[PDB]
Amino acid sequence: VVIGIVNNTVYDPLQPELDSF
Amino acid sequence: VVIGIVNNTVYDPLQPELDSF
Ligand SMILES: *[C@@H]1O[C@H](CO)[C@@H](O[C@@H]2O[C@H](CO)[C@@H](O)[C@H](O)[C@H]2NC(C)=O)[C@H](O)[C@H]1NC(C)=O
Ligand SMILES: *[C@@H]1O[C@H](CO)[C@@H](O[C@@H]2O[C@H](CO)[C@@H](O)[C@H](O)[C@H]2NC(C)=O)[C@H](O)[C@H]1NC(C)=O
Ligand SMILES: *[C@@H]1O[C@H](CO)[C@@H](O)[C@H](O)[C@H]1NC(C)=O
Ligand SMILES: *[C@@H]1O[C@H](CO)[C@@H](O)[C@H](O)[C@H]1NC(C)=O
Repeated sequence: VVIGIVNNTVYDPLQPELDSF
Repeated sequence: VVIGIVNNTVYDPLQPELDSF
């Protein structure tokens, strides 16, 4: 729906702390 | 860089939710 939206990664800070746990 | 900064612990709430799993 958003006119002009762009693709980028969004960093989830939880994911690596689960990955290291 | 901060004039007058003080040392204290900062509680991360996710760390114990991992540690208690
Ligand atoms: C942003 O990402 C989406 C998803 O990868 C891209 O959408 C695809 O575009 C191609 C054509 O270039 C289509 O054949 C695919 O079917 C599309 N995927 C989906 C899920 O619809 C989109 O093109 C990307 N935007 C830019 C500017 O690169
Ligand atoms: C806040 O903590 C830092 C350490 O994290 C203290 O810095 C040390 O200070 C001593 C002298 O008191 C130096 O010999 C060390 O080299 C310092 N450590 C580092 C890593 O630079 C700092 O003094 C503390 N602040 C207060 C007001 O106690
Ligand atoms: C800016 O203009 C281009 C065409 O010149 C258009 O394809 C694009 O969607 C527009 N971007 C935004 C953010 O409106
Ligand atoms: C207040 O003054 C003391 C010295 O009297 C100094 O060490 C400290 O950095 C100062 N704190 C601030 C917030 O300016």
